[PDB]
Amino acid sequence: PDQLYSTLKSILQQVKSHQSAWPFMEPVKRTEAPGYYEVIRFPMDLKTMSERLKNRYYVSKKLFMADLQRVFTNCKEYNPPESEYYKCANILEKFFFSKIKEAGLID
Ligand SMILES: CN1Cc2ccccc2C1=O
Repeated sequence: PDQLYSTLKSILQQVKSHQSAWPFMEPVKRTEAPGYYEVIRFPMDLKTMSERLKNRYYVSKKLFMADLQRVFTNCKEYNPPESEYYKCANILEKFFFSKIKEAGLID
């Protein structure tokens, strides 16, 4: 209940503090990304996730992991594989899986 909240908040904070998190900190701007919102149907970012967390949306580990996973998969679908964004996604995704395992969210 509140142990879930505290674990998620800690995980989410560590992810947001990571050096490769900078591309994901806020919603993608239509302005900077031609045809993003036609192709990416469930956009996600770490600011929206902070809100969802604060709003007590993450009642299960699955809902949290789906959202954060979506951040990475959206990025990898949209961007070229050797783009800096794609590289950041995979670095931070590694970090993400490391932290969820460390906390026994993958039980
Ligand atoms: C994760 N991001 C951030 C961003 C900014 C501009 C264009 C694409 C992206 C993207 O996939």
